[PDB]
Amino acid sequence: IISILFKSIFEVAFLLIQWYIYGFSLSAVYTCKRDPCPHQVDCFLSRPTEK
Amino acid sequence: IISILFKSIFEVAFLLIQWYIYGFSLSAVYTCKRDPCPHQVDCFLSRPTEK
Ligand SMILES: CCCCCCCCCCCCCC
Ligand SMILES: CCCCCCCCCCCCCC
Ligand SMILES: CCCCCCCCCCCCCC
Ligand SMILES: CCCCCCCCCCCCCC
Ligand SMILES: CCCCCCCCCCCCCC
Ligand SMILES: CCCCCCCCCCCCCC
Repeated sequence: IISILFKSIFEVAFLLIQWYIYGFSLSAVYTCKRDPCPHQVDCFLSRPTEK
Repeated sequence: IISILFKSIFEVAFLLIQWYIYGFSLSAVYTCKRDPCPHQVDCFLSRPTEK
């Protein structure tokens, strides 16, 4: 029983973490505002739809 | 008299136009926000202090 409970707990925890960090989709264009980049810059991902 | 008046008028008009457009100094770094440039970009002048 403990093993089954822990399996479910880990599954739920990983799903929640993924939802918080990324969501469940990826966009083609990303806006970056981190040094040393000046102001904001546009970046482009690889294979967003397939992913 | 008319010629002297017009000389002075033209001088004042040109000074006012220059003050409105540029001022009386130039900075080394310029911020550009015009298409097709994305977001804002930084540009650098030539010989700002001498000018
Ligand atoms: C000797 C008892 C073995 C049964 C273990 C079932 C519980 C496993 C919990 C896993 C916790 C996470 C470890 C990385
Ligand atoms: C089963 C794995 C648990 C891992 C817990 C780690 C938490 C990750 C950090 C949470 C977000 C921090 C944002 C500052
Ligand atoms: C069993 C439920 C499966 C449906 C999950 C749908 C998640 C939302 C995905 C939205 C993607 C839209 C394309 C950008
Ligand atoms: C025949 C009279 C000549 C005297 C002319 C003095 C006035 C000049 C006015 C200039 C106006 C701007 C012309 C471009
Ligand atoms: C003696 C020369 C007179 C020239 C007058 C031209 C005015 C210049 C335009 C004024 C600024 C327009 C901002 C939209
Ligand atoms: C007769 C008065 C002459 C003084 C004019 C000064 C104009 C202001 C210039 C400021 C430049 C400061 C360096 C960026």
